[PDB]
Amino acid sequence: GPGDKELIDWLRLQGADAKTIEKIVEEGYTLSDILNEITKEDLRYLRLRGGLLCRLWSAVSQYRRAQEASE
Repeated sequence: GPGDKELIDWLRLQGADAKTIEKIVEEGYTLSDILNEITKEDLRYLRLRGGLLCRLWSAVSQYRRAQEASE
């Protein structure tokens, strides 16, 4: 979909494999959704493997902390 290039590139930077990337894209997640809206429970429901889930959530959490910290 339009704007998935930004999402796909960021997912690959967190070490996501092609099948995982397909799953996330098929749900119509945007990068905005991942950075701002998703919960860890969304990632578990997607059946993400632990390594990627750990990495991805650590990236999302640091982004959110920085935004909130910067106020």
